[PDB]
Amino acid sequence: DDEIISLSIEFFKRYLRCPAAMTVMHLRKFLRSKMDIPNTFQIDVMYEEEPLKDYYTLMDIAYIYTWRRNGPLPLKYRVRPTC
Amino acid sequence: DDEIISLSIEFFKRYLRCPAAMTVMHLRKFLRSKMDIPNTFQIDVMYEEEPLKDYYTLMDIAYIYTWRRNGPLPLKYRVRPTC
Repeated sequence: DDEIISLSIEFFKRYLRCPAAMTVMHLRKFLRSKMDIPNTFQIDVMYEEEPLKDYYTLMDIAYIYTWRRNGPLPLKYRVRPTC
Repeated sequence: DDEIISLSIEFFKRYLRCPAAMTVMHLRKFLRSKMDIPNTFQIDVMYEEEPLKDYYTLMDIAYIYTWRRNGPLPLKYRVRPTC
């Protein structure tokens, strides 16, 4: 979609207006860069307590979690050591 | 003390033989370097669920938590965004 989605992102709060076509993979990469997070760690992007798959678009998230455009889509995130 | 303390460290498992005079501040710095953790984050070193003060020595920890030299001193650690 050619639509803009408003959302927030906090560590398991900054606000974002983004293209709804953007994916979890893109956000993780944005976080990776914003916070300077090394490859020594993994980033889970989550809606509530459940991580999201990397191919999910922000629409998919709104559709899956039946977000009613009441406020920004609340996303959370977290880092784990990788191996 | 001129004594060696055996311990483990895992994210909230690697093993360590260390001088008992070493501090939480030193461990945090070791972790910071080992995992390449940027100043964009803070590191809490913990015994169980409670963080430890940076001046604590590994003895202090053994004395405070009444470790009986049954196995290595189990330490945990965790990262939070700073600000």
